[PDB]
Amino acid sequence: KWDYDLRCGEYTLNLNEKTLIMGILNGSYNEVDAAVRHAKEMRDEGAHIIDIGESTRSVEEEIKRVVPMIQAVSKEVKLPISIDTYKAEVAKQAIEAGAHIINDIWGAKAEPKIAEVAAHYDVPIILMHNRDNMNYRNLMADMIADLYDSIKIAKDAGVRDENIILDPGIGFAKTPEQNLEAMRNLEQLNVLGYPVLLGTSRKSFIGHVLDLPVEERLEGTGATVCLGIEKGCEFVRVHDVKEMSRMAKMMDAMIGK
Amino acid sequence: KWDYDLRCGEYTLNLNEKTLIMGILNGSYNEVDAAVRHAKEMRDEGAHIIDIGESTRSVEEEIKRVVPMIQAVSKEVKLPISIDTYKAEVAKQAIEAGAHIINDIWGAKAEPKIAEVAAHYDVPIILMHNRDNMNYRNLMADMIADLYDSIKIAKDAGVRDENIILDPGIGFAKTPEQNLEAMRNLEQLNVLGYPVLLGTSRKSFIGHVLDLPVEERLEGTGATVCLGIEKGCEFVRVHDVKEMSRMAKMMDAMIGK
Ligand SMILES: Nc1nnc(N)c2[nH]cnc12
Ligand SMILES: Nc1nnc(N)c2[nH]cnc12
Repeated sequence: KWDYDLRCGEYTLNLNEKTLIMGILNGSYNEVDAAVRHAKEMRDEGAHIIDIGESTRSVEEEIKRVVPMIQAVSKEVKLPISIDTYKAEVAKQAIEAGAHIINDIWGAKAEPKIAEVAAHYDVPIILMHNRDNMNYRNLMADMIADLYDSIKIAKDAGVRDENIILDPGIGFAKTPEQNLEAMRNLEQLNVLGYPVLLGTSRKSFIGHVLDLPVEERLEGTGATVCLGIEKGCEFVRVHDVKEMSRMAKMMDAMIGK
Repeated sequence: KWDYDLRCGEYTLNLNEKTLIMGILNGSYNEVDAAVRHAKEMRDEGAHIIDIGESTRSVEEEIKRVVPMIQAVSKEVKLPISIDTYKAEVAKQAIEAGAHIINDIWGAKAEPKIAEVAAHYDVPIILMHNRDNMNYRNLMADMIADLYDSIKIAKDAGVRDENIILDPGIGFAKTPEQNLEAMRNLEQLNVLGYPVLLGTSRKSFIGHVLDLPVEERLEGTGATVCLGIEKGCEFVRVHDVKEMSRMAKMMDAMIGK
């Protein structure tokens, strides 16, 4: 049991009742309208949070791209919005524009000032494992270490524990077998005592294992998400929200959550 | 590691390389032809064994229904065939007609003479947990006990250990929460030291949890099959073979098998 709640301005995410789903989102009128449509579609079929992200596969632009997105969806889909950036000034504008959770693929390493931004608005922050290189003495030990330096940065910045989520960053700075192997030892991040988000939606190593292009990776995302939840993580971040919402309630039922 | 092989007349199923998939099969010309088509389709998309079954949801008929089915598919799809009966004389005819594995939903309780039939042809037998009633002092303890009486019957009948597979019989003589709870403690059957088959394909308690009719239970079958494999079982028996074959290779990759 957690004994606290994920508070997010207007919204609250109890963390015991069920595994929380994060829907990935794919300033003119056409974009802001395919996005409100799509955010709506995700609220409709199980999502618990919308993640508005650059595709990762200039600063002034990110604001311009993303601020409009948030204004609309927050005003139109009543769910907490997470902003997927690693730039501070961007994140600044986004909560400022309406978004409630941060979500940083550089776990405060790339832009330390971001963490302060969190402390400041009291917004939960996701800290993802990542590194400019990828050679490890020992994978699991080494990523638990790294994550711990993120937390350190968060904390020295003023961020309360209760606002801290970790993510093993499956997909980044990782060989295909390395990804798999983190997958096998997900349980270990548990010992740091924070809620964990898993993010594995149609990543390349599913491709690698199954031999299958992005739009054929829905069953592999499946397997990751289950073996995820059964190693006890608190959110999954995914593209295919109808299907994952259902594998989640199933796992929940079975592992009894 | 197992140190033996599942030998099946002409075919051999190594049990370490991967989780083995069992495709469920759904004497005129039309039936024997929808069945060869469908058996073929399953060989094509991942199955490792075909299971030819009465739908369970007179003796002389079962032979007549099922003997033709086997003759054709064994002659046409080159894979080992399991016959899903609990009658002895039926099973008799089926291996006799060509089928290689037995598969008994009454774990030798309903018709003890069946076990002898196995000893006799040396065909691997699946023994499923089941009971004419369903009130337990203690579920897991009680089903491990029951299974143990099946094995006893098998052994006293001459059946070699290496031909013995167990199945927790999720779906039978079980309340919805009871099913779930067996699901959570699958690992326990492991201590009896035989290969386990899980059989949960679109069963009712997925319906119960997810609230969803048989043709909408593919993601829930998913969850069962993963949490299955991650609790270490050796086959899954399923309807939707494209999709499960893929969640299986994924799990395999991740748990490293
Ligand atoms: N691309 C991503 N952005 N934010 C996250 N939190 C992720 N986890 C796994 N992949 C990602
Ligand atoms: N209906 C079934 N027949 N044979 C099996 N082995 C099963 N396991 C779960 N359901 C079944």
